[PDB]
Amino acid sequence: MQKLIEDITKEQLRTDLPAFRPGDTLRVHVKVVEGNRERIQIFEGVVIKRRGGGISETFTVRKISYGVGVERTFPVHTPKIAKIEVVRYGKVRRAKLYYLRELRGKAARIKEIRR
RNA sequence: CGGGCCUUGUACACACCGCCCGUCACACCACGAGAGUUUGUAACACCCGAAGUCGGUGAGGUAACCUUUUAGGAGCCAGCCG
Ligand SMILES: [Mg+2]
Ligand SMILES: [Mg+2]
Ligand SMILES: [Mg+2]
Repeated sequence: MQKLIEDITKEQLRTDLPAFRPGDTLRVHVKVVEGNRERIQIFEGVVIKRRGGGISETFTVRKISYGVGVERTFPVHTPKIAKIEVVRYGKVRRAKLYYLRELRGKAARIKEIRR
């Protein structure tokens, strides 16, 4: 990729994010604005993908909520995320965990790493 | 044709101008059948699997106790797994 696009966008890259990879469990603290009030909704879930480069990098987290799978895809460097905290590092064998979309319950379990 | 007497059969006794059977028509009621539709009951097979007990683990943590004292150790426990 152009150094020029890299240079224009460098200022908007967040530095405060922890290293995570697909299979890690995050709590993503999302700024939310229902009404005029501002509050933090937490989205806890498995990272199922992380694609793209630089300011365009996104990640997707998946949770089962009330018996329904939910995925939220965020720009890595969105200012709408207050913070990300890694709950547990998973042991997976690939970059994209789309096979989890078809699994529920015990079949959908990811082993932890001592990282 | 009307009547009299004996006898006999009779489901007749308003007493044969008696009684009475089945369809058909009409109304109402209950019931059966009926392409189906719908509601519920008790099971069964498989999938999934909470809580909890129990059994594994426990590289993590750990007032009481043993050895010793800045300690290991025992036992305990979170978590994990069945
Ligand atoms: Mg990548
Ligand atoms: Mg005479
Ligand atoms: Mg009927």
